[PDB]
Amino acid sequence: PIVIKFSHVVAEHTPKGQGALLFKKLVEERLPGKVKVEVYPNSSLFGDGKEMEALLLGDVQIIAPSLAKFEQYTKKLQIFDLPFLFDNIQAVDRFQQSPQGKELLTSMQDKGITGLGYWHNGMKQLSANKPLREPKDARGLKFRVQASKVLEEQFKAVRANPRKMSFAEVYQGLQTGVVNGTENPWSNIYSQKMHEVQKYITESDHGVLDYMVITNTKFWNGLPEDVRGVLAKTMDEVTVEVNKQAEALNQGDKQRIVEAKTSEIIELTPEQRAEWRKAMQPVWKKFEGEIGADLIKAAEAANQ
Ligand SMILES: [Zn+2]
Ligand SMILES: [Zn+2]
Ligand SMILES: [Zn+2]
Ligand SMILES: [Zn+2]
Repeated sequence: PIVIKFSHVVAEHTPKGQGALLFKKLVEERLPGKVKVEVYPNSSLFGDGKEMEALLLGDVQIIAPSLAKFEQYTKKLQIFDLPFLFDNIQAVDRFQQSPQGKELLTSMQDKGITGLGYWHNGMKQLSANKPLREPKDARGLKFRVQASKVLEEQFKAVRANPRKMSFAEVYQGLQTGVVNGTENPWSNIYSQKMHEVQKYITESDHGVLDYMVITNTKFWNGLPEDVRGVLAKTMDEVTVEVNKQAEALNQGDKQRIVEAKTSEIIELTPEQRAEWRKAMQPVWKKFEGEIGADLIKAAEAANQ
């Protein structure tokens, strides 16, 4: 049978972990003995920085990186890293589903990459070992970020020192003080045990953590036409399921963090969140040229 390896960096009980397993389940039911899907979670096959290489060499067939990890391949997806760009999940989704959003699935056509869909995880929450209530609280702290120039600028704006690190390394980075804070949707905090090394988590909802499911074009377009049709439809069905349950999964993990009795969750007043927005939101200007001013204008159109 055709072997499709699906490699990723997250735990199994997460939006993407559940999505990859559902794709396996449905594909193997629908194309019995014709296609096998092998899922490799937790960087067990390929980790951050090295999965793109694997995809293009043909060592893996599907990956689903954070939208924040494509700056070396396209400058357009950086739009999803802009702090406080999207007001809510619906806006992010409306942008992703718009004609412009869909065209971004082909933004790496020249690198032999096909975009299969957007998978929603959730908005990011700040964490540290000190209460982060207002921007000045972040001053002098070292924050782990995904490998994104936008996210680096986000923290530089609040006089913090960002450090790019691969996802598998964050827990150890926090425990050893290499970094003392970070940002993550709830499910990535709980599943990587980061609450055990982060005393305070602020419900800031200050940016998006979503994925683009991608494949190798040469591989995908080389599949039998009948097989690809079923795979594409199945992936679309998985995308719907992932997206409908991501918020609920993250809420479950928020509650699991509360029940773990390791951390305190800080809620922000509208005014407090407004302070963070004023401090960080201006970073957009530094990337307008690369992203496209009109693209950013379309993103704002999604907020309504
Ligand atoms: Zn807004
Ligand atoms: Zn999202
Ligand atoms: Zn969500
Ligand atoms: Zn063919």
